[PDB]
Amino acid sequence: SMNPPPPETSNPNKPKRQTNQLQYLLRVVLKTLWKHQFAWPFQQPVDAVKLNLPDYYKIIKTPMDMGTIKKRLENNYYWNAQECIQDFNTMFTNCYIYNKPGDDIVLMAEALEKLFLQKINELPTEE
Ligand SMILES: Cc1sc2c(c1C)[C@@H](c1ccc(Cl)cc1)N[C@@H](CC(=O)NC[C@]13C[C@H]4C[C@H](C[C@H](C4)C1)C3)c1nnc(C)n1-2
Repeated sequence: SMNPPPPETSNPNKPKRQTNQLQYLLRVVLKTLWKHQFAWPFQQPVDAVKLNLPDYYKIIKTPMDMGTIKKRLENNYYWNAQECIQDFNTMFTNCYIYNKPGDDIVLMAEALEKLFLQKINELPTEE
């Protein structure tokens, strides 16, 4: 069995900038979800080899995890907040697509997604 390479977190060809919205996404949103008791399955790519999930990367074609998001934010990989918000929504969506309702990992994603929603509701206006 083999894992795919992870999503890129560095690419000099990609336009990027610092925004106050991206600063919020690191200092408030990522920091809140990372420290949560349910963060740990989401803090690095799914290891489909060690978890014995040989179908995972047949069903999940756009993988994403908060380890990737954290490096993207710390490396200033994004152009705008919408790109980073899309990564969070991909991560949650992938968990719901692969798993079934009421599975423990779905309850964990739901608890993280509720905090995510509460924090991005107060995303600051761009300066
Ligand atoms: C490190 C990761 S990543 C990750 C899991 C783990 C352990 C993780 C997980 C699981 C439980 C907790 Cl508390 C927590 C997490 N889940 C995986 C998906 C997965 O293994 N599915 C297989 C089954 C796991 C269980 C339940 C069903 C019946 C049995 C036993 C097999 C399905 C997964 N998906 N998305 C992500 C992200 N994960």
